[PDB]
Amino acid sequence: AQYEDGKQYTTLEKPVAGAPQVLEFFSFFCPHCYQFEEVLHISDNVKKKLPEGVKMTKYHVNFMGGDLGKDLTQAWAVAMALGVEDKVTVPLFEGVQKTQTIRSASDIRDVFINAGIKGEEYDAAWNSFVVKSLVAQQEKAAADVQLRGVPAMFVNGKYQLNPQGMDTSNMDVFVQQYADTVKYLSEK
Repeated sequence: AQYEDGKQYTTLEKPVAGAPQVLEFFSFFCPHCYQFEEVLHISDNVKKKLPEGVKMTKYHVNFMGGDLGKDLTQAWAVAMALGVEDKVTVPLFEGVQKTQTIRSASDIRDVFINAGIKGEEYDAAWNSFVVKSLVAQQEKAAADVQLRGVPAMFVNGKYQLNPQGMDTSNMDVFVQQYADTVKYLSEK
């Protein structure tokens, strides 16, 4: 076929029920994740080829960057709770990987302040049990698919994108292959 199991995607031999339709995992410490966000705009190009109404989920992971890795998972929970993902994603990526000015939870917090989230509102979210359950959800979703590397995308809890099996000579061609594959899996 044109799309083959083990080629553009792999199948989970242990499918995950009740899973989000399009589930993406990343880490702010993850170098391909930086590219996926800043250079390729994967998430956005996938959305543009999915129907309207199809919900897309993106979660942070703990297994990179030790203590600061976990802080970032909690900060992403804050971002999701406040709906400010599109305001902090880029400065968090650049703070960790480009300027390397993010070295503590206080430095993460600074990114949110600079993006215009008020201190009171950030600290309250950070310490809230809504955010605690949002952290729980991120951990549970990664554990369900026994996640050991990022970036990762899962469709309907049963297919996993395999970007290693796409051409990378052209960046634009790579992104559309990736997006078209998601659409195909979506329709499967």
